[PDB]
Amino acid sequence: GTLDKARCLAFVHQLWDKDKLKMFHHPISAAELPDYHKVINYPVDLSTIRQGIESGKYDSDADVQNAVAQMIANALEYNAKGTEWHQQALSFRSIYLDVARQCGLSVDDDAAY
Amino acid sequence: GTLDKARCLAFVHQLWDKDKLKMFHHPISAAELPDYHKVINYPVDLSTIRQGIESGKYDSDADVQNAVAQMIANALEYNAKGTEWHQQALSFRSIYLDVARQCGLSVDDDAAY
Ligand SMILES: CCOC(=O)Nc1cc(-c2ccc(C)c(NS(C)(=O)=O)c2)nn2c(C)nnc12
Repeated sequence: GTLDKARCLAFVHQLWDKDKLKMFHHPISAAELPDYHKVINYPVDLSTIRQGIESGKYDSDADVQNAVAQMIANALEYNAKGTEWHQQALSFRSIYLDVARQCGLSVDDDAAY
Repeated sequence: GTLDKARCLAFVHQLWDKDKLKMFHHPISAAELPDYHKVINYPVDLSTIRQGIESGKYDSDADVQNAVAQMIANALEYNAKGTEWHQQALSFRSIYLDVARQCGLSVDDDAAY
């Protein structure tokens, strides 16, 4: 796999604009949610993903997609059913692979979160 | 957030016995599949997960379910659609939470792979 930085930044950018709560824009601090570190082993956010793309940290487009999946899974695990954070996370899970496709990324439909 | 070792081990054992191809029993070695580590960043197998439960490496029942999910995702990514290995992994993705429930574990259906 190759890292297509333009295609990967387009994908993050589309997700950033669809994030109406701005809940995925920045890393979660203990200051914000004191118990978050206790629940979530692999925190990740769209600013951190953009930096990972721009720096070449991700080896492939697939790794960027897996980072977005992880970010969405985190919010579904942490947040109770019915809260706006849980509901936007569910919406993201529903659309993120379509957004990836719409940016020209290859999606493994059977394997994808 | 408590690791329920008996129920997690029971869960791993049920998956072991349902693994007819034995494709999840042991770590994949480069000596058999030299490209495996190139494709798959997060290798995990039922023997490794059993050891992680036994040692208390996993912090929670959720972490054990996520390790099993990653094992299944690995097989769906690595094995081409149409192969018996890809097809068993499709089956496992569709039943692993059902098996977890049969072993008395709680599942997060919205979050789960
Ligand atoms: C019961 C409390 O639950 C939570 O507040 N959960 C979460 C909240 C945020 C979050 C961050 C930053 C902002 C600006 C906001 N926007 S707001 C306060 O208007 O909704 C939200 N992110 N987040 C992520 C990721 N995962 N869970 C959460």
